[PDB]
Amino acid sequence: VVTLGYWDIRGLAHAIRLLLEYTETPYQERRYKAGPAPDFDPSDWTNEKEKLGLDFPNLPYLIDGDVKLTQSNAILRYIARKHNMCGETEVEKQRVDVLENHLMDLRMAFARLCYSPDFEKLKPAYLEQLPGKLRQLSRFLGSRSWFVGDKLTFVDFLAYDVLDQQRMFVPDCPELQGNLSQFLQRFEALEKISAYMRSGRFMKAPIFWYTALWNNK
Amino acid sequence: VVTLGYWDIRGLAHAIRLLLEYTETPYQERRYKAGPAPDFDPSDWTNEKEKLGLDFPNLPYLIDGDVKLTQSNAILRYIARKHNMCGETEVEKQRVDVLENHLMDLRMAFARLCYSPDFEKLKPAYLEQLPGKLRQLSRFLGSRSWFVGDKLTFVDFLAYDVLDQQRMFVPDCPELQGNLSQFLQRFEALEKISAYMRSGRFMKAPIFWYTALWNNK
Ligand SMILES: CCCCCCSC[C@H](NC(=O)CC[C@H]([NH3+])C(=O)O)C(=O)NCC(=O)O
Ligand SMILES: CCCCCCSC[C@H](NC(=O)CC[C@H]([NH3+])C(=O)O)C(=O)NCC(=O)O
Repeated sequence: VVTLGYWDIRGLAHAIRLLLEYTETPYQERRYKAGPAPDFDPSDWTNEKEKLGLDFPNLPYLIDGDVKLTQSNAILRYIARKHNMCGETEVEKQRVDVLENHLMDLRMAFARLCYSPDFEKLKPAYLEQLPGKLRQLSRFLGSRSWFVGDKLTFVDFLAYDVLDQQRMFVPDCPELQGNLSQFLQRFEALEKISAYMRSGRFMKAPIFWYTALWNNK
Repeated sequence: VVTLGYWDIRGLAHAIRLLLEYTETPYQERRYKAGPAPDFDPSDWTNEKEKLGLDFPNLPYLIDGDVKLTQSNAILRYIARKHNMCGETEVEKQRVDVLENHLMDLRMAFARLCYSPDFEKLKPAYLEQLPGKLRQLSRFLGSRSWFVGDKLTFVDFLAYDVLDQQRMFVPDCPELQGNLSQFLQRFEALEKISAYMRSGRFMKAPIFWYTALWNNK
C-alpha cells in the first residue's frame, strides 16, 4: 500500500485521493487531526513533520517504498506516470502543463478569499471576475470529452476538484452550466469514481481548514 | 523566432530568458512598459491582452508559430522538452517535479514579503525561517553538479533564479556559503550563460514590480 498524508480535510488532497482511487492504487491515509479550538493545534502533524525522512517536509506527502514525495502536483505526476495519464503527444503535454499551472492560480485565488478576514468585503470583486474565468475554461475544453483530448489525464482530476469547489461556492452559476457541467457529470460517472463517491471513504467537505470563513464544517 | 512577452523587468521571466539564451533559441521580446509614477498604468499590456490568441491571457507568454503558452513553468517545460532538459528516468522526473513546485513555493513567499506594505515588520520572521529553507536545498543538492544529477535540466534555471534572489536580499547568509554558492558559481561559468550575463541585454534588476517595498528601479 502507498501512504497519503494530509489533514483530515478535503483541500489539496481531493484530486490525489480520487486519482489513487481511479487508478486502483492500494493505499492508506494518514489524516492529521486538529486539537483545542480555537488556538491552531497542528501538533499531531508537527510532532511528526520532521521525522518521516522527507526532503522538503509538507502536506500532502506520499510514501511508496523508498519514494517519498511532497508537493501535490508532483504526487499527481508520480501516480499518473505509472498509468500513462500524463500527455503523450507534444500538444497534449502543452495542454497539461498550461492547465495544471493555471488551475493552481485559480485554486490559490479562491483559497486566498475564503481565508481572508475580509471575505464578505472581497466576495463581490471575486464574483465579478468568476464568470470570465469559467468562460475561459469552457472555451479551452471546447467539445472535447476531457481537457486534453479523448484521453483522461491527471489534469482532469485537478479540473474537477477546482470546478466542483466553485460549484460549491455558487451552485447556480450560469457559466457553470453547459459543457462545464457535462464535464462534471462525465467525471462523476467514471466507474471507480462513482463507486468511490458512494463508499464510506469519500469526503466532499470541508474544503478548507477550520480557520476558514467559508466552509470549514 | 519565438516571441517572449513580459514587463520590462526581470520578474518571473528570468529563468526563461536564461533557458532560451543557453539553448540558443532564436527569440524576440515584447516588453510591456508601465506608465509614469505613481500611476504605473499598465495599459500597454491590457490593450493587447485579449488580442493575442492566448487561451489563458497572462504574462509571460511564449509564441512559437501556432504554439502559444502563458504559464512560466509550462513555457520552461516546452523549451526543455526540445532539448532533453526534463528528467530521463523516474527518479530524475520526481526530483524535477518536486523541485519545480517547491521553488515556486519559495519564490512566492518571497514576492509576498517584498510586495506587502508590512514588509519591514514581516522581514524578521522571514529571515529567521531562511537558513532552514537554504539548508534543505543544500541537503538535496549534496555533491551533485546539478539538482537533478550530472545533466543540467530546466529546474536548475529555476533554482539559480530563486537562489540568486536570496543572495541579493542577504548576501551575508552563511547557509548560502557552501555547495549552494558553488552551484551558482558553476551556473554562471557556463559558456552561453556567461556570454549572456556580459551582454547589454542582460538585466539583474529589478526583480519586482515598481510597487514593491524592496528592490525595484
Ligand atoms: C486545508 C487546506 C487549505 C488549502 C491551502 C493550504 S494547504 C496546507 C499546507 N500545505 C502547503 O502549503 C503545500 C503547498 C505545496 N505547493 C503543494 O502543492 O504541496 C500545509 O498545511 N502544510 C504543512 C506544513 O507546512 O507543515
Ligand atoms: C520573481 C517574481 C517577480 C514578480 C513579477 C510579476 S509576475 C507577473 C504577473 N503575475 C502573474 O501571475 C503572471 C505569472 C503567471 N502566474 C505564471 O506563473 O507564469 C503578471 O503580470 N500577470 C499578468 C496579468 O495578470 O495580467
